[PDB]
Amino acid sequence: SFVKDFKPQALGDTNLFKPIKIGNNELLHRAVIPPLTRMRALHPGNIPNRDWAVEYYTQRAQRPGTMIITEGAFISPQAGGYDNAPGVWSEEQMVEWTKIFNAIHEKKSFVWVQLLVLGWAAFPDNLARDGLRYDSASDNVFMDAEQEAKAKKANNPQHSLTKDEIKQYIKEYVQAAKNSIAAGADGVEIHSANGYLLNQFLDPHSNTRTDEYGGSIENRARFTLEVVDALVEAIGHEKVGLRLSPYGVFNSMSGGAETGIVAQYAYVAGELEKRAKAGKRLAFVHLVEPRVTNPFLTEGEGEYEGGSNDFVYSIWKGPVIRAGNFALHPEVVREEVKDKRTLIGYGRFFISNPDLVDRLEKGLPLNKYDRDTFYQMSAHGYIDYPTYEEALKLGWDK
Ligand SMILES: Cc1cc2nc3c(=O)[nH]c(=O)nc-3n(C[C@H](O)[C@H](O)[C@H](O)COP(=O)(O)O)c2cc1C
Ligand SMILES: C=C(C)[C@@H]1CC=C(C)C(=O)C1
Ligand SMILES: [Cl-]
Ligand SMILES: [Mg+2]
Ligand SMILES: [Mg+2]
Ligand code: NA
Ligand code: NA
Repeated sequence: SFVKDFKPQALGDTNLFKPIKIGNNELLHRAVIPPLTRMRALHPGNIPNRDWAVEYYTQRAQRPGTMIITEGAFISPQAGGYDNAPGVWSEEQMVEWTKIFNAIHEKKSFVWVQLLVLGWAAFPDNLARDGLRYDSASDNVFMDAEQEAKAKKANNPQHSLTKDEIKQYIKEYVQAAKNSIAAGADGVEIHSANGYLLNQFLDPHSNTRTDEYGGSIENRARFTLEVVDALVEAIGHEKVGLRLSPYGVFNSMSGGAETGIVAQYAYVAGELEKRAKAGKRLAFVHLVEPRVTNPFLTEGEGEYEGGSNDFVYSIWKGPVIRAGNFALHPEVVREEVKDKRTLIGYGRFFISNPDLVDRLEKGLPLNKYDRDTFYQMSAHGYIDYPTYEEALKLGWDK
């Protein structure tokens, strides 16, 4: 069905439909597919889904010149811990990614691989089964009681990374980025948001370290910036973006309750701008809005009103992708895109609307999404959401 009560607005007369260059890519509009974990990768080996993933991405690439950021992809076994999320470390994985990238490119769209490292969000029992550590910044603060208990039961208690282990992750980020580019991706996005490992370092709740990787703003940002620098060196700043969620509370991050949170993220933005002014500007910064502090909650819930991401624009002078509850709020998008370096990520409604871009341009009804199949091992709720035309034929206008 279409979303009931939604009053669409045609956005074709806004900058959402003005072209913009991101990295090497000439986007034809500024509606971005943000990274969306869908859990269709197959076990063993975290293999992108051999049956459906090409079709899923092909569908969502259908509007020419669309920027697509992939679902988070694990950079190594140790970075993982969900059996049905894909990786980008193995030949068998890259065989499938190559097909996906080729398909997106045939539709004249673009694809950026999100590089994911889970830290304390991983399942410790999966990791123990595979002989892997359960990692985070610290060893004395835990995501939640259930995770702590799972880790203990698995004889895999949460481990605070050594500097050498941080370096090993950086090596893996580098190789994952290389793999991505070699397989044909247009770039990579470093996931430093939503309470995964890099965010666990950024945030003073989760990072209680007293070495150079914690205990101050500069130190908490060090790992994220080392990954940035390593990837810029390896594949070029024009092929690297960074995702941050300053106000996020998902995965037990602090959000606005931490009075130092804006300073922490301002520091990161500043360091990116410093690199940019010195000749190495990242392709983009991707921000999750305080509009959605937890993407597991229905649109409108978990909105933080005590903060704005606008501060980033005073600091970072490059492209900014913003995501969070924009599909149902064209009136907000209309205002935000008046800024000429702002792009809009649409997550949940890109799950349910493969032709979302057409619908945004033309002010069409949106397909209701089905949360229950966000993470399912099925084509259903993955590749069988209809285009607007197909929905009319199904009688959804009624
Ligand atoms: C099912 C689902 C999977 C997601 N997977 C990822 C992910 O892999 N990486 C990431 O950075 N964000 C992920 N997100 C967060 C989204 O990219 C996006 O920021 C969020 O859904 C808010 O935007 P929306 O209101 O347009 O959905 C996910 C969100 C959902 C609902
Ligand atoms: C629905 C979410 C909370 C997403 C699930 C997986 C990843 C990698 C996120 O960044 C958040
Ligand atoms: Cl799992
Ligand atoms: Mg210990
Ligand atoms: Mg159902
Ligand atoms: Na449906
Ligand atoms: Na099938």
